[PDB]
Amino acid sequence: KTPTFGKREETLTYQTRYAAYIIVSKPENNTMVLVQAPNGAYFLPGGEIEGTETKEEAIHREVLEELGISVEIGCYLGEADEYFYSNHRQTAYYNPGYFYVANTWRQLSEPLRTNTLHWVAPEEAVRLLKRGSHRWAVEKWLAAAS
Repeated sequence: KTPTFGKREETLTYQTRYAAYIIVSKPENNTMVLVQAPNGAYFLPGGEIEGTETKEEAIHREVLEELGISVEIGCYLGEADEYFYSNHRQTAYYNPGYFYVANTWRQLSEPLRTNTLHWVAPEEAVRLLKRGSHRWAVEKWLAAAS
């Protein structure tokens, strides 16, 4: 029932790590920002929850590090899960993701800068995003009216 994405390997044992992501949009020109890794993969802003962080605290840390922004976290879109293999970790991960919308945000600094930032149309984000869980979040947000 929980939207689930990613080819999982029946051979490997998956470790669980939780993640939180947020849609950060520029309503005035109908764009939203994506973070593109050095390897070329596009992601929503956010990431794996660390230490004793809440989902929201992980978001606050990530958008500062990646985007140089603060956010006012708004709507909770829901959970979408991702199965993947981390090459650098050499570890298979089960990744419950918790997806949110920023109501508003503020530019505070430059990003803390191996990734590149791309402001794109939401429909273009859907075409660029690496993960089915991320595409799911954008499509849900697109369908969510006032």
